[PDB]
Amino acid sequence: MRIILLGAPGAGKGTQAQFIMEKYGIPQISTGDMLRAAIKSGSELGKQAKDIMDAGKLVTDEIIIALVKERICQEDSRNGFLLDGFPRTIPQADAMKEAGINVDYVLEFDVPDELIVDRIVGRRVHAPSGRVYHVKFNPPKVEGKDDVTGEELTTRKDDQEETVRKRLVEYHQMTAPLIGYYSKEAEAGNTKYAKVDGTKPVCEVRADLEKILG
Ligand SMILES: Nc1ncnc2c1ncn2[C@@H]1O[C@H](COP(=O)(O)OP(=O)(O)OP(=O)(O)OP(=O)(O)OP(=O)(O)OC[C@H]2O[C@@H](n3cnc4c(N)ncnc43)[C@H](O)[C@@H]2O)[C@@H](O)[C@H]1O
Repeated sequence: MRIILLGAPGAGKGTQAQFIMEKYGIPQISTGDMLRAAIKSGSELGKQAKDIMDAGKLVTDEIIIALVKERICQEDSRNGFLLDGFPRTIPQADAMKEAGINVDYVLEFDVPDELIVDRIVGRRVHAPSGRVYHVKFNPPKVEGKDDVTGEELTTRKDDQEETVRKRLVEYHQMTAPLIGYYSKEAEAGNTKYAKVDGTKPVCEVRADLEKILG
């Protein structure tokens, strides 16, 4: 089963990627998690990426496509995979299309800009695992601490409100057209599309996607 998650930064894609991984047993390919992993390893990728991400900009299509190609051409990607953060631009999409890769489901998380900025102030991560929490809407069971390890949570560096606002501008210019892109793909029979209300609580969003995938 091959799935793509679309939606503005903060819409809760990664939050629901976790659940979809652990309930249908397909790997999460997160471009954001891979970039943040590269910084932590201190690789060449990590060094090129850090400044771009800090500035709330998109990393070049070439680097991203190479990165995602590598991680697909690993093992256990025969049963399926879940893309989260990719594609992010039309060229990223067309590259996948031209390489002959089709997806079964394209899932869109609609959430307006207002909420997005209010959300991200409450976002907390367990940096080793990439587990994501919201202090109000999806809180850790112990304030400030990862549920699994008890390790202190941090805020992401690119989560200051200036940087967030840039990510949304980029999203509306570069990424939003992908909605049209995959609607049309769905219309031609090449995939299934579905929208959801991501403003809903995290259990109600979980529910709609059970209701959608089966
Ligand atoms: N493909 C690419 N091409 C070029 N560059 C790339 C790239 N991919 C990555 N990059 C680079 O690096 C950065 C992008 O970062 P990236 O890692 O791709 O995104 P996030 O930063 O992972 O943003 P999503 O945009 O992934 O947010 P989310 O939808 O997953 O929702 P989340 O569950 O976290 O939720 C938000 C907060 O949501 C709270 N919350 C979740 N659900 C609910 C709910 N249902 N109700 C209320 N609150 C909720 C969450 O718990 C948490 O508090 C890129 O911008 C660029 O810098």
